[PDB]
Amino acid sequence: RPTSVEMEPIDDSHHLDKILLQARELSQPIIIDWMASWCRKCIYLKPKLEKLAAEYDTKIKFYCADVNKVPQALVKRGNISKMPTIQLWKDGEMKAEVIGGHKAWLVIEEVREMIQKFV
Repeated sequence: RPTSVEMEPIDDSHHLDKILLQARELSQPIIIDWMASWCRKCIYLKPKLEKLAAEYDTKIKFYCADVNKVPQALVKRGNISKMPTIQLWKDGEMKAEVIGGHKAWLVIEEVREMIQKFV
């Protein structure tokens, strides 16, 4: 098992479609970290999300999307209004989310609670 797993960037809406089709084949959820590079809490959360991703290696794939870099159509799929927003998707749709803007460890514990409900 790795100690940290890097989040995979989502390129566009078509990539999200392929990601969700792959997740459906495996009967697994996915996590998407919707972030911005100017957002201090997003940046500080990254290493802690990568350690959490390693805990779920082979069980849940973790992705990220930079809301200023990706196409607007992809951001609309997420229905994002604040960053960081950590969403759990399963069966082709967003099932639940966590909004950051707190200390990173505490965001992770809330994300873990969300994961445990749906995995």
